[PDB]
Amino acid sequence: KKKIEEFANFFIENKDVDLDELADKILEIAEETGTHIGDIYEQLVALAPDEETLRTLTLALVRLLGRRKEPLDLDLVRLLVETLVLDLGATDLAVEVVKLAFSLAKKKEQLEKLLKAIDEVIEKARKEKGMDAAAEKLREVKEKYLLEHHH
Repeated sequence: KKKIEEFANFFIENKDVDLDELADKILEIAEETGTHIGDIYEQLVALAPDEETLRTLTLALVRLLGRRKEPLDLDLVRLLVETLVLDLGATDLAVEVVKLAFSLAKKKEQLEKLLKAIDEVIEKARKEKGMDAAAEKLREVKEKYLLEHHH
């Protein structure tokens, strides 16, 4: 928790740091304390004081996820997809995360939880008024993966 708070204090003083340099900081805490990156992100979301902090932190997490420096964390993926779609209006980035998760989910158990995660975000998105377009985009990429698997 001490390193968690120190990172947040660093960000509020420098809000315009590079995402790559930011993502390195998250990875440093994850490897030093043996904590999964998803747990760090979940704690950091609760510590975000405004939308800008939540947005920049999520973007850094997405960049870190693309580095594949840790095994596929589906709980992190679900939180990233939920935040990007329902909180940041970044459904396009959520599609990238879902596509990245699809390419990394080699086991059936990992796959099954990823489809359930995609379905859950779709149901939540359709509960909001102006998120029908975002929900359709998530459905299409899930449908595209399932169709191409049998293709």
